[PDB]
This record gives sequence, structure tokens and C-alpha cells, in this order.
Amino acid sequence: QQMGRGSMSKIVKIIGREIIDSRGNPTVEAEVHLEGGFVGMAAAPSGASTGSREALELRDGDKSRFLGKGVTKAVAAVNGPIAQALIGKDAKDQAGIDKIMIDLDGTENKSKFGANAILAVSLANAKAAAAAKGMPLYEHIAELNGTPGKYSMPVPMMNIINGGEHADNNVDIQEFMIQPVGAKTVKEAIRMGSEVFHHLAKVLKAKGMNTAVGDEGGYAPNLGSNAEALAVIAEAVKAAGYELGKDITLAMDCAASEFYKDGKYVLAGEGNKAFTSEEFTHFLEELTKQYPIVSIEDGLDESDWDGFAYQTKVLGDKIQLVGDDLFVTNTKILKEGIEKGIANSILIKFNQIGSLTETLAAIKMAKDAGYTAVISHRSGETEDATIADLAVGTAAGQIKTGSMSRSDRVAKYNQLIRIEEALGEKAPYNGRKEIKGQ
Amino acid sequence: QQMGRGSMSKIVKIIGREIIDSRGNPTVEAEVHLEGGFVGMAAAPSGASTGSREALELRDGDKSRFLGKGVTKAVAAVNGPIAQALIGKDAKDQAGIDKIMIDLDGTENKSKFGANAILAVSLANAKAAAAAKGMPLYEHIAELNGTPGKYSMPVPMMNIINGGEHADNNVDIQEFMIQPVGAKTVKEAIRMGSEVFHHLAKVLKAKGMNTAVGDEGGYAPNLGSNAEALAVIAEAVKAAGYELGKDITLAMDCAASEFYKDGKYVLAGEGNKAFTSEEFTHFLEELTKQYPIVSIEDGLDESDWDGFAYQTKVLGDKIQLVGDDLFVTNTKILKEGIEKGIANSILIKFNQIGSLTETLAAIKMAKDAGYTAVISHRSGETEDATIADLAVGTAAGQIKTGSMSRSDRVAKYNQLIRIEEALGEKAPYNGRKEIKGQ
Ligand SMILES: O=C1[C@@H](P(=O)(O)O)C[C@H](O)N1O
Ligand SMILES: O=C1[C@@H](P(=O)(O)O)C[C@H](O)N1O
Ligand SMILES: [Mg+2]
Ligand SMILES: [Mg+2]
Ligand SMILES: [Mg+2]
Ligand SMILES: [Mg+2]
Repeated sequence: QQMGRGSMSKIVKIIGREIIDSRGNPTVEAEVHLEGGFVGMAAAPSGASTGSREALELRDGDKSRFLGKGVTKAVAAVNGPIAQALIGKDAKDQAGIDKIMIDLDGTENKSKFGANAILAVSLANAKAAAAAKGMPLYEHIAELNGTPGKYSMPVPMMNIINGGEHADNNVDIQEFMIQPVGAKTVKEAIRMGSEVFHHLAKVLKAKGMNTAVGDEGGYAPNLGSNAEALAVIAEAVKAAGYELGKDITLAMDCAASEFYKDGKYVLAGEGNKAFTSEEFTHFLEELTKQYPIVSIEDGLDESDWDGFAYQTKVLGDKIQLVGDDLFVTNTKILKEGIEKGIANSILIKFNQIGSLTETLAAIKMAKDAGYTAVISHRSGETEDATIADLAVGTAAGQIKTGSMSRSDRVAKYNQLIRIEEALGEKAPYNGRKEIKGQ
Repeated sequence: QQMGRGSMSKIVKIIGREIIDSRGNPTVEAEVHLEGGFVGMAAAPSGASTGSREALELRDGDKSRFLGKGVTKAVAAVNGPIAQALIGKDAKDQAGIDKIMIDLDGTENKSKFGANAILAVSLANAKAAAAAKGMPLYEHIAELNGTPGKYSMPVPMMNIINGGEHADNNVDIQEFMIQPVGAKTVKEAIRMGSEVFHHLAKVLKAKGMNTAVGDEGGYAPNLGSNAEALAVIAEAVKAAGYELGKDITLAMDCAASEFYKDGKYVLAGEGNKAFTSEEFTHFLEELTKQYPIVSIEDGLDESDWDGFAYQTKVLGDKIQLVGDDLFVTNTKILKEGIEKGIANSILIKFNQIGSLTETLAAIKMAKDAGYTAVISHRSGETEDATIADLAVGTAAGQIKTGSMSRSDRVAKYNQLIRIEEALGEKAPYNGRKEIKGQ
């Protein structure tokens, strides 16, 4: 007899704009407005060590604005043709909305409008549709995911010591992370992260080392080896009153594609030694023997599938092996990885593929195969906390959203705290059990 | 005959919670919910080099949580006594809401509930009431301020090189900043900042200096003197293709309190040389003749009032002299400063005094005496962008909200971008003429 406003979920307006990300580079933000007055707003993140098979960002390449990194053309895609194609459509139909943008762009890698333009609209849409349905984003996402009412709070892998490309040290491994698997709630996990992070600063200050931070809020001190990184962390964990290996485990992102040349892995700060696939795998195995490293990400080059089959054979029963640049959140690639015994986990980055619908498809493929899914940030982030709702709504079980500093990271932890406060034990923090091989 | 929901502006619930700030320390967030369904949310920032006379930030001191920096007591204050005193009150009456909290705390420095508790609610209340009136925060702020429909976009001062206490170098001056006075819009100002910040990273790398960032997203490289901080900024400005003095002026925060002992200013990075108050003023003066430094903040110790009078005589006709620790956003102190010819500008930090109403009284006192007001962040921030709305809605003319990295900073620039998009020339960017002494 009376039609409520929630039923008026047709798109009446889409606005795009150029804003600034956490590294000072432009990004695209979109607003999606519905007939009933609901609005969602979202922005695209941006990677610094991008896989070669990622969907493509659209930048302007004008050297007189933002050193060629403007996104005014992606913004005009949002305001002109994306807007045109979606006005009149039901935001609640996420898949239909995404399919429209994908077909209109027409390219394999979203190179006409940019995966940045398309993703920002895909996420803003989902938020507008959640508002129209009278629910928080995490709840809407679970329904779009095919898993209505099923939540978990994820176990975070928190970056605290950095190496590799553009880190003034002899550390080759791009990220060393702590995971507070002994916490009972995500709120306690976050407190634990914070305590270790502040104790690490004290440790590094006592060694004379630098405590300024990188892109992800963690430290990049002048260390002498990949091993010294694991030791300062061990020292910080103990000063915080926690036990390495039962309260807190360790995870790594090697970003090994960055040090792979002419078929060998070159460890620039490890006497500059060169390694085969098989040898770099054994170098990693030994590290997991000396330290409670339970997860290793991109331990070989994104094209070294023979090498990944062997790493999975050696380490996979015991260690989570996370493909990032390996799978680029792409179902066509993940599929083949699964069929070939390649890795046992996937890092989920929605701007690697460019839409929410295809991101949920990757999570689903992974879970169907017994692979774990770790929801992730990019180096370039914004104040947007969408990956927190996403992690909870897909019950992914793990998240990777930075150190315990910079609001580009901390906003996601804050949102995890608001969501857990609301769900309580309807969103269990499962701890060590989430991690492939425990 | 029918009442809108907007008229149901009575408070029905206030929730407080403990979240995390951009340094990894706890802070207070509050939600104010009104009968008509309107909700506002805000969080208190936190200083790192606080004035002696700031209102009190209440922390817990429990070593078992966050190294003693929990805010559960301030949170309990929000949830219990503050909520009980505000339920049933009209959120549109900001002065009346704040008065209730102030009278109920009962202390001069808000040391019973914490200025962090009271501020979070004061801001949250204002946001909820903005929504209840059907308007953006900046517009509501202008109406609260007694200046309805009067707006400007602030000229930002952007902190790109760091020294002082939280900086691992021999630069004594806490902050070196650029101001893009030559810009025509804030959007362009922001673009200029980003470009200069990226060119600075290249300049610093070519000198083999570290390009990681401190709390405010600026660089803290190992420079030999205070003057060398100015010189590398001028390389970066030129390498970005801008003209120092015309497109971009310079500003500084001395935080000179931090290096005052036994009545002298000791510059650890001009080889421990001790300066009388007047010689330090001469030191500053000499920098302003070498570089187009147009603003100097906290150039003497907060209690060195005779020094400040002197500094005002020497510098105040040509240079903006900003009291931060000197005035602590406190009308009692600022009044006395106005009376004594002390400074000509005030840094406005709402958590130094504890309420929006008292903040607006500080801005008004400044402007009534011809002093400029610069709305400011603290080192410890969140994803909250309230100071952008506050700057525009009071037409303050200036903002200090950090470097062009970290979303604890960039969120504020982004919100300035959204506001300028909505207002256009209803919110002029006035450029250099905002700065006291031009
Ligand atoms: O490889 C990476 C970088 P990127 O910016 O996403 O490339 C940061 C992220 O933690 N991760 O897994
Ligand atoms: O003195 C200060 C520090 P604080 O954290 O607020 O003390 C950072 C800010 O720019 N300002 O003016
Ligand atoms: Mg990468
Ligand atoms: Mg990675
Ligand atoms: Mg200070
Ligand atoms: Mg200051």
C-alpha cells in the first residue's frame, strides 16, 4: 500500500572527482546518488609494486600536473560515459552495475576508463545500495557475497619493518609483519599491534636507528640483513610482554618479482648473492625454521610457476603461501594456479581487477579450493575503510592493512573496532586457525 | 500541521569508544544520535608537544594497556555522566550543549572528564545538528559563528621539513612549511604542495638523505643547520618550476619552549650556542632576510612574555607571529596578549580548550583585534576532517594541516577540495593577503 524510500534505489547521479591519496598522488573518488536520497562515496587505492597482469589505472601523463599522475581523464569517464550508462539502474543489483561498466569499457584490463574509475563507482554503488537496504556495508557485502549473516573479524598481518625497493637498507624482503593470533577479539589484536609497534620504536632508538615511517606506517631502519629484521621484531615483541610464536606469529611479503633478473633471485643486501628458484625457496625454508614465520607472500616471481609448484611442495603443508602479483585478484589466473598446485592463499585487492563483483568471485574461487583469502591495502590509500567491511562481510579471516600508524592504515583498524563492537561474537576472531597450515 | 524529522533535534543517545590515532595511540570518539534519526561522529586529536596551559587530555596510566595511554576513563565519561546530562537537550543549541558539559566537569582545565571526552561530543553534536538542519557542517558552523553564508578557502601552510624533539637530526626549529600563496583556488594550492613535496623527495635522495616521514607526513633528513632546511626547500620549490616569494612563501614553527632552559635558547644544531631571548629574535630575523619567511610560530618559550613583546616590536610589522603554546586557543590568555602587544596571530586547536563554542570565541576575539587565526591539526590525528569545515565556515583564512602525505593530513585537503567544488567563488581563495603583515 505504501512504497518506502528504500525501494527507490535507482541511480539519479554519479559524480567523480580528483582527490589526493596517502602518498600525495591524485586518485579518483566517486559519489553514487539514488532516487530515494541515498549516497555512497568511495575512492580507488593505488599500488607501488604493481603486478604486470593488474588491471590498468588511467592517469593523464601530463608533466605539468602532479608529475604526470593526474586522474582528470578517469574522472571525466566517471562523470560522462559511466554516469550516462548507469542513470536509471538499480544500485542493489551490484553484478548488473559492474557488468555494465565492464562491457562499456570493452577492454580486458579496463584501459579505456581506467580500473580506478570503474572501481570507485563499483564501491560507491555498493555503499549507496547498503544505505537503501538499511544496513551497514559489511551486511550488504555478505548478501552480495552469497553468504548472508556470516561474519568474522579478521586476523591482521601488520607491517612493521620494511625492506626492498626504496628502503635505505640492505633488506631485500619488502615487508615483515606481525600477526596477533593470541588475541581473543580484533580490538585486543589491535592493542597488541600498537604496543609492539611502540616497543619497536624504543628498540630502534636504542640502536641509533631511524624511526620515521614509510608508506604503510612501518619502519625502514638501516639494517644489515634480512635476519636482523626478524631479530629486532623478536626483541620488540618480548619487550611488549608477548611471546613470539604463541601470542604473535610472523609473515612476510618478499615481492620477489622486484629482485628477479635473468632467471635468478638477486639479494642486493645479502652479499649480492644470486639464487635459483629452488635455492631461494630453501633460503625461505630456513628462515621459517629459525623463526615462527607462518606466511610468505610472493616468495618467487609472478611468472615463475615451475618455481611456485616446488615452493608449494616444500613449504605448503606448513606455511601459508600467498599469491599477490601471482594472481592479481583475477579468477582466470587463480583458476589455473589452483589446477597446478600453485600457492595456498591469495591477496585480495579490488583495484587489481577493478570491480567489487569480480573481487567477490576471486574470494569465492579461493574458498571453494580451500585457499585462504587475505583482504588487502595498496601502498597508496585513502581515508576510505571499505576493505574492513569487505573482510568482515566475506568472513575472509585475515587482513593486511598496514602498521599501527598513519590514518590511511589506522582508519581500517578503527572501522574493525566499530564493526566488532556492533557484532560481538556474531563476528568471531578465530586467531591462528585462519592461517593456512595451522 | 506536519513537523519534519529535522525538528526532532533532541539528543537520544551518546556513545563513546576508544579508537586509534595516526601515531597508534588511543583516542576518544563519540556519536551523538538525535530523535529524528540524525547522527554525528567525531574524534579528539592529540598533541605531541603540548603547552603547559592546554586543557587536560585524560589518559588512563594503566601500563598493561597501550603503555599507559588508554582513554577508557574519558570514554566512560562520555557514556555515563555526559550522556546523562545531554539526553533530551536540543543539539542545535551548540553553546547550551557545551555549557552543560563545561559546568558538569566543573574544573578550569576539564580535568574531571578530559578535554578529549568533552571535545569529541561537542564536535559530534555539531555534526548531528548540521544533519538535522539539512546542511553541511561548514554551513552550520558559519551559522554558529554568527557569520551565516560567509566562507573562504584557507591558504594552507604545509609542513615539509622537520626538526625539534620528534626528529633524528640537528635542526632545532620544529617545522618548516610552504604556503602556496600564488594559487587561485585551494585545489591548485594543494596541487602545488604535492608537486613541491615530490620534488623535495628527489632533491633529498640525490643528496643521499632519508625520505621516510614523521607524524605530519613531512621529511626529517639529517641536515647540518636550520638554514639548510630552508635551502633544500628552495631547491625543491625551483625544481618544481615555482618562484620562491611569489608563488610560494615560507612559514615556521619554532616550538621554542622545547629548547629553552635556564632562561636561554639553546640551539643544539648551531653547535649548542646559547641565545638570550633578544639574540634568538635576531637569529630569526636574519633567516627572514635570507628567505621569504612570512610567518613564525612559537618563536619564544610560552612564558617568555617580555621576549614576545620584544619579538613583536622587531618582527610584527612585516611577519605574522603566531601564538600556539603561547595562547592555547584560550580567550583568557589571548586577551591578555592582545592587551600587551604580544604576537599578531593565533593557532586554533579545538582540543587545547575543549569545546567548539570556546574555539569560536577564540577565533572571534582574534579577528576583533586584527589578529589572524590559523586553524590547525595536532601531531596525533584521525580520519576526521572537521578542521576543514571549521576553517571554511569561520572564513579563518589559513589552515595548518600537514604535509601532502598521510591520510591523517590529506583527508583534510580532500575535504577542502569537496567544499571548494560545492561553493566555488562563494568561498574565495584569497592568497597572500590573508597573512598578517603583507
Ligand atoms: O605488494 C604490496 C604493496 P603494493 O603497493 O600493493 O604493490 C603494498 C602491499 O602491502 N603489497 O602486498
Ligand atoms: O606544535 C605543534 C605540534 P602539536 O602536536 O600540536 O604540539 C604539531 C602542530 O603542527 N603544532 O603546531
Ligand atoms: Mg606490490
Ligand atoms: Mg605484496
Ligand atoms: Mg606543540
Ligand atoms: Mg605549534
